[PDB]
Amino acid sequence: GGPIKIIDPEKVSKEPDALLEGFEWATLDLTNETELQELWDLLTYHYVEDDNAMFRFRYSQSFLHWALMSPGWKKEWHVGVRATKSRKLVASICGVPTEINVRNQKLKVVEINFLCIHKKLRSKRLTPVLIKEITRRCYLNGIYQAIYTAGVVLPTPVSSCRYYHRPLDWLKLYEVGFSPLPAGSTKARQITKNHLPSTTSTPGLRPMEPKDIDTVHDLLQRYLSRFALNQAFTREEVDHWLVHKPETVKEQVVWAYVVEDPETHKITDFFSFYNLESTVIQNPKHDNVRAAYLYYYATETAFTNNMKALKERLLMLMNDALILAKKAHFDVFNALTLHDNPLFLEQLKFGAGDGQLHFYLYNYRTAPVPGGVNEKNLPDEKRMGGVGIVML
Ligand SMILES: CCCCCCCCCCCCCC(=O)SCCNC(=O)CCNC(=O)[C@H](O)C(C)(C)COP(=O)(O)OP(=O)(O)OC[C@H]1O[C@@H](n2cnc3c(N)ncnc32)[C@H](O)[C@@H]1OP(=O)(O)O
Ligand SMILES: Cc1ncccc1COc1c(Cl)cc(-c2ccnc(N3CCNCC3)c2)cc1Cl
Repeated sequence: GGPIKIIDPEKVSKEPDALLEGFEWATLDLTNETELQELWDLLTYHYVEDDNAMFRFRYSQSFLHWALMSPGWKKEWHVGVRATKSRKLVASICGVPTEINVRNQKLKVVEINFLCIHKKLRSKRLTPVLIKEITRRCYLNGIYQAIYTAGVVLPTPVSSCRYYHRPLDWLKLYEVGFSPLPAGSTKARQITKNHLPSTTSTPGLRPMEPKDIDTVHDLLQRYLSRFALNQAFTREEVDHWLVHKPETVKEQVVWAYVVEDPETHKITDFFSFYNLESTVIQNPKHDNVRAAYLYYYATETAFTNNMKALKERLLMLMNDALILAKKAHFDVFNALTLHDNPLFLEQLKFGAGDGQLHFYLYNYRTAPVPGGVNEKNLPDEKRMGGVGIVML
């Protein structure tokens, strides 16, 4: 396990490659609100859909601000293509820097995201061109490896994880065609199945505060060390990725909650989730699915390696996260089979999803890592330990 090739810094081109006639390269400045608007305009109509063209991801402008201007960010890695005459933004590809651990080798990488071509420009082989240009921009800045996820199979996947969905407002989900009504059942019976308590159960549960950063940083790092592939968080990354700033962010995107032990007052667990809507492409009575996605978490209980005790602790914590998300008006709680999630998905009534996320490394070779599923693509507790990075 190691890099595939060494990039010769002396030979990185200062000029980008040629584009389709009528189009030109443009760095995006997402500090300019009109440019953030442009990116949002493009993703809102042209980003990731299911196969039935029912749903499209609808990242908010707030989410994009948050996802793309994280610690160590560079505008140079926010790449646009525009039409030369009208100036219209027609494609994008983006990165932000982070460090990852790949089987206890630490690597400086770009996370690549928000690859997007306007529907009218599809099937013209612009993707490889986008990919080559961001690669060039990264090489110039001293970064030679990447990580990304996609829902399509490409060469040499590192892992593969299945999406799971816990209805919070079952009837909303049923009405937009997201959740089916099985079959021998009724609306009343699905609502009953999905009922949650009105209050949380874990003692000392409260929202995270800025004062919690150093302890959450420590516990998260220890927790994530238990996975072959994981994100190697810095303290700035804990602040950015976990601690909502209501002063400065009007439309909250991240929620995080800690458990302050009632006896010792040390934080013993935490969990977090983020706000990511999908647009309901063509439905009478609703227009959006308001999803919360489980993000990072950690529990002291993990380090006993009592798998029994770990499941019990995660059942309570995750049910609390469901309750908190319902309380914040989310329709669905979404999670993948990564981390230790196969311990709690099926019992907390998450339904298996159609979507799958495939994980890839650029210019780094490593053995595959388990992604929390077996050969039937069902959660498996003996197939965890592999993926400990959640990309947005
Ligand atoms: C050191 C630093 C390096 C940094 C770079 C690391 C690599 C990063 C790589 C990317 C990380 C992205 C992470 C995310 O953001 S994943 C999300 C991607 N976005 C969407 O799904 C939004 C909706 N779709 C679109 O906007 C377009 O359909 C896209 C742009 C996806 C393809 O446009 P189009 O449909 O018009 O295709 P084409 O004719 O231009 O080109 C076809 C070629 O493109 C290859 N392809 C298709 N889909 C993907 C895909 N998701 N990852 C990598 N490659 C992909 C494809 O196999 C074919 O290759 P080949 O037939 O020649 O083999
Ligand atoms: C509810 C919904 N909203 C928008 C699109 C698709 C769906 C249905 O369930 C999913 C979900 Cl939630 C996600 C995906 C998916 C698959 C592969 N890549 C992605 N993206 C690229 C990586 N970031 C997440 C978006 C999404 C695919 C499906 Cl089928």
